[PDB]
Amino acid sequence: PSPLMGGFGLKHPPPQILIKNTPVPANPSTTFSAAKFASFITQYSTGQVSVEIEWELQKENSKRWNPEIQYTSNYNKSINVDFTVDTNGVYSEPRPIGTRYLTRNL
Amino acid sequence: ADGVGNSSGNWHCDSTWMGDRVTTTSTRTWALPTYNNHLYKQISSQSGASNDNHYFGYSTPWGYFDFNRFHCHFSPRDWQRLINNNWGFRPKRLNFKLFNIQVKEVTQNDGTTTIANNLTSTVQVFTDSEYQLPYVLGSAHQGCLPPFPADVFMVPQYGYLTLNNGSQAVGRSSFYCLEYFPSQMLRTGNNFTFSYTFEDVPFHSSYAHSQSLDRLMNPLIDQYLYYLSRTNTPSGTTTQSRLQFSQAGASDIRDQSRNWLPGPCYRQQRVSKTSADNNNSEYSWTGATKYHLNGRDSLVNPGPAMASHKDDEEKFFPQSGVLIFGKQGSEKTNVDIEKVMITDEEEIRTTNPVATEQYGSVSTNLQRGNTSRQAATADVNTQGVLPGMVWQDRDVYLQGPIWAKIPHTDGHFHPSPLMGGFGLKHPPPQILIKNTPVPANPSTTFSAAKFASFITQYSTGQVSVEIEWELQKENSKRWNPEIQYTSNYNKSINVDFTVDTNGVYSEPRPIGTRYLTRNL
Amino acid sequence: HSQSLDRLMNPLIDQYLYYLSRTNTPSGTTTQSRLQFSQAGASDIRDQSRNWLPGPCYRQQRVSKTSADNNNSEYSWTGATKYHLNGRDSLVNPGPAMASHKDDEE
Repeated sequence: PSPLMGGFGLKHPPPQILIKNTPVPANPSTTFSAAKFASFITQYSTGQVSVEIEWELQKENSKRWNPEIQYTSNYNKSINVDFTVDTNGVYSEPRPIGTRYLTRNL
Repeated sequence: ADGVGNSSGNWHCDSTWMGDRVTTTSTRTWALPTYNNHLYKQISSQSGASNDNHYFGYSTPWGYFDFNRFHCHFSPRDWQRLINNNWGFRPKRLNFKLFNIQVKEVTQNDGTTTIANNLTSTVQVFTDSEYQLPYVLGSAHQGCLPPFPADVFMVPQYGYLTLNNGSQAVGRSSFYCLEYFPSQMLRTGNNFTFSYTFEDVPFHSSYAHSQSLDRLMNPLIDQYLYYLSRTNTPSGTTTQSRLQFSQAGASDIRDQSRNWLPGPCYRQQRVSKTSADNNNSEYSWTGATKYHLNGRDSLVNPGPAMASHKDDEEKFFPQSGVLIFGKQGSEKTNVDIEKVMITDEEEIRTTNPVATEQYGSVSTNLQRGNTSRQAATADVNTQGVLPGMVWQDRDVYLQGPIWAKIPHTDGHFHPSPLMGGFGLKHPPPQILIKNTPVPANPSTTFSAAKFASFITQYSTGQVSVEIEWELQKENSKRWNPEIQYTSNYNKSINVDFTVDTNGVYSEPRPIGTRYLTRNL
Repeated sequence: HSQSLDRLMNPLIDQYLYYLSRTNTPSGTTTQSRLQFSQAGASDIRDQSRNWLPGPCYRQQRVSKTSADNNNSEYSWTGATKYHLNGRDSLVNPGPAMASHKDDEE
């Protein structure tokens, strides 16, 4: 049960966190009406969210002699630096980065 | 308690099943306007009304919180879990909470409606735990907690009726000022709570009898008792009077001696769901079943618990003998039959007489031979309680009421509410809530006239009701499977007891509780 | 009691229960059978669904304190309310507790 899109299969994954604004009714009628409220004060919410994850690492213990392939930035000059913002302050991710750079014997 | 910006409560809407108990908790968002412009107004029936419709009373600026319906606490899945597995249930205790109270000030300048917070205004809340106010709960009134937890509801206005001689009052009529009660004042950040314990009440009969009251015998063995089976014998070419007696068995099972009688009856007119089958006349009142009190006729609705119909007559129902619930979007006046859902009380026909038929027959004269007088009988359209009588109460429904207050009277017989539910001498107290009037700008010169100008404002908040119910577990020993409530597997445009594409919650049909079976 | 058994409701709020209010509708220039249902409020307060019933009754003949208003006959026993026991009639006096008269009939 490893996900086909990639990742860790969890029988009990991190739970869904559901958030919504409590409806605030607008001005009601002075006469009682059994119809459910359909007029509300327009509102939204803003705030900060923090996620902290602890990860366990499996340290490489290779005994190969020659150097390995490593992910690296390209030294040549460029208009924009990779994984930074441009003159519009727009953050971009130039390429997908996997994890399989070190080598291990079968 | 929590000033401005600190929540005074949380959303608790759920149910916990633990053995012989189920605790249902519900939270709703309510809106409370200003009623009567902070005034108490004497109200009465309009001039020209009939004597039966005459009334006198008072309208108060207060509202009240009503949760006297099962849908306010049980989800449809909760109801199905309750009725398919339990032979009975009853309420045990409840907890009530008001929290997250916001007072909003409304202003209107040059055609613009502006709403702003009022952090210093209060709302007055008190519970009538001494039952000193007229108990208007238990009259099947609108304004309850909506069945769907996501719906926002308006708090109904409180009002009561007192003695009236026509549209006028009498000296015995009582007036009640709700500000003469101690109430708790709540700003934004204050919360209200109280706990109530239900008195001991019988378990609701959430079962249908698998035996009939007239079929309680052993069909294999004859009785040792005799009954008069014949009154004459062939004599010559004519007849001669001669009494004969037989022991009753299976072939003459109707003549068997019995120990019990069917419950009391108050006959109702029979109406058919097929329109053409009904009489082409206006008989909703002339043919109605009524009781006479102080010169005024009141409709008997639904009246004593009686079976809606006999075998293979499901299209027939008593004229005012069953609860009729409105479908979603149904109007108030003269809606068609397809706009309403008519309940059925056929599960109690084992012990209760059919509503539209007579209780039985009694003798009216004294038969005698040779002048001769033949024996005569009459239908018993109304039957009071007799010794040895057994009956079942009216069923409760998901949309139906839960309880009612037993009137404070010297005598009463079987104080189960006729609309269905639990009769309580001390029911859950009325919870009265109103916005504290905030005077507008006063005159710089003193005026003894009472204030008539106020700042327009309403309040909104959350209400929580938690009820603990005791369960009577089914202990049946029948072999074949039982009837259970179930959803229909076939495909449909909409799922039952859900929202539609407009997000409108609807309850497609009334659900009773009598699906399991128990022997008589 | 300062309340009547048929006036125990809230006159401001309609009931959610329905009652059969009409049994026919105008059809063409004649009438056609058609059942209709309404929710009871203050205007049709007599049709409201109720939980209780008035106490038991054993009807008595009505006599007036104004002599001329009474029938000119001897009806103290023929019109009397009686119970039959072992072949003898006994007067029911005062009998089950019932109101002497309705409004404005002292």
